[PDB]
Amino acid sequence: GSSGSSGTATNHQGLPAVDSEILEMPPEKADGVVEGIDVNGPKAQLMLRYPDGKREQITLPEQAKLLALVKHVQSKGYPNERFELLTNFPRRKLSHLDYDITLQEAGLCPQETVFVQESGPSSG
Repeated sequence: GSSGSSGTATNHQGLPAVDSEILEMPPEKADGVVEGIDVNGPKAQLMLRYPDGKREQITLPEQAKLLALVKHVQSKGYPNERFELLTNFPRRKLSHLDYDITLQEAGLCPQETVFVQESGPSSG
């Protein structure tokens, strides 16, 4: 038979610190241009697909400047400078090309799937 044990210790300290709660009245805004008035003819159906997991389909003109679609996703909650718009196939990053072009040039006609992706530091 056998047995035994023991132990001990002690301590005590503390000190107050600072902190911040109230913010310095942060800014806030949300608004842009205004488009509409559809035109007579074939429209390009674009399927906006957000990364969050949600999606949204819209209809724009084939003559509509890519920017138009870009602005859409822009007002939706995705700045180009930040996020980049892609297609279904072939994989095309709606940007390099240009915006002054047409939904067609960008290659989003007639119907194409526009996916929203996160862009690095300015393109990359």
